[PDB]
Amino acid sequence: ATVQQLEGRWRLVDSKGFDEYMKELGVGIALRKMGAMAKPDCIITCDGKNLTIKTESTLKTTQFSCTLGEKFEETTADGRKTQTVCNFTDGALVQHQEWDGKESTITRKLKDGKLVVECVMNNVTCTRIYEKVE
Ligand SMILES: [Cl-]
Ligand SMILES: [N+]
Repeated sequence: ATVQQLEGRWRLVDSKGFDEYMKELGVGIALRKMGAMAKPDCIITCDGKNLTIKTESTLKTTQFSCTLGEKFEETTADGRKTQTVCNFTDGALVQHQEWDGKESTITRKLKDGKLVVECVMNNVTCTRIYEKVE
């Protein structure tokens, strides 16, 4: 219902589809193996319309900040530089990425006290579930 409801440190507890989604992105084997193996934490913080999402692991550490509704240049973990925009719509944070004629979307929602992250590119989907670290 509100973006602030997504705030906190979250730890990955389940993943489905992520290897296939990275293959759709064209990520090479070194990076795909590290994504299959890392169990990162996701730390979400917000202040009004400003949002930061940090991903932390020994295998993988990255962060971006944005303002809801404002396009910005995002450097992704696999090294794309995308034009991204985040919006909070219908109780989910929606992150839309565009680069080189391609698009992908990541949604983040709270369900049963867990953070549910879904990604899609060209109908190839991933679903990752995180629980709060507290
Ligand atoms: Cl839903
Ligand atoms: N999977």
